[PDB]
Amino acid sequence: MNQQKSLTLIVALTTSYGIGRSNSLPWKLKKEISYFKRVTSFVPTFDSFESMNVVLMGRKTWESIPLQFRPLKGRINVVITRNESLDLGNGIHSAKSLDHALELLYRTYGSESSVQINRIFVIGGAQLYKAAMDHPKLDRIMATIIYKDIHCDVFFPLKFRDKEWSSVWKKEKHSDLESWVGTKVPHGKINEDGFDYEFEMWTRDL
Ligand SMILES: NC(=O)C1=CN([C@@H]2O[C@H](COP(=O)(O)OP(=O)(O)OC[C@H]3O[C@@H](n4cnc5c(N)ncnc54)[C@H](OP(=O)(O)O)[C@@H]3O)[C@@H](O)[C@H]2O)C=CC1
Ligand SMILES: COc1ccc(OCCCCC(=O)O)cc1Cc1cnc(N)nc1N
Repeated sequence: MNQQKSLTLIVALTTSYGIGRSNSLPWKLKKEISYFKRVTSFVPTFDSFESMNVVLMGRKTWESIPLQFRPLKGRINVVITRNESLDLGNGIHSAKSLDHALELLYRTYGSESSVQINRIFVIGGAQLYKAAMDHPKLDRIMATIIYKDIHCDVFFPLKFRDKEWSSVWKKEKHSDLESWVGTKVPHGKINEDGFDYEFEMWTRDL
């Protein structure tokens, strides 16, 4: 009773797997973030009555997010931090590891719970990303590929889009992406601030 649910990772990355700069993003795409929100927030209407998704993130990402947008509304927030001092993420769940976060959720949101969990997302940190990619329940990646080798100092842990991983990670069709997400999603290349990018969904068998 601590694994009956697969994990989905969401991230925006450059063609050289760059995902961050000085504890922040070296780019600024309001539409991209709008996509992030939709994806992590969406829950089938019928289930939306008492079900919510979960966003798991590292402490650094939690701090790197503006207060005005924290905590992520309409979603259950859980911050991963290995030395459990104190947080502050208003009733915001705290966990010292990925599995510790899962167990806390399954115990905090069980059958007697008026609030049920729908989907569990991993959204923050290159460090957390490393743990997720090694986790046996991580089978899906919502990736936003940025076609620009922007200078970054932090990188994604595994080259899922490269040949060496082509037998494990596969890129789904757009139709299947919109289907999993729940609604229609912009197809093709998008140009926001001199940058070209597009949405892709990748999966691997567990
Ligand atoms: N391009 C994108 O989509 C995204 C980019 N980013 C970027 O990633 C960079 C920050 O990366 P990074 O520092 O790694 O961020 P993290 O958020 O992962 O920060 C790591 C800290 O979080 C905790 N943590 C992470 N993984 C674990 C674990 N497995 N077990 C226990 N604690 C863990 C620890 O907390 P403590 O120190 O409290 O113990 C650790 O110090 C930035 O540039 C940021 O913007 C972030 C999200 C998305
Ligand atoms: C560090 O990357 C992010 C920066 C801001 C951000 O907004 C969160 C609050 C406002 C929108 C909302 O309410 O959801 C979210 C992220 C993480 C992120 C962005 N894009 C993609 N493709 N993956 C992510 N993990």
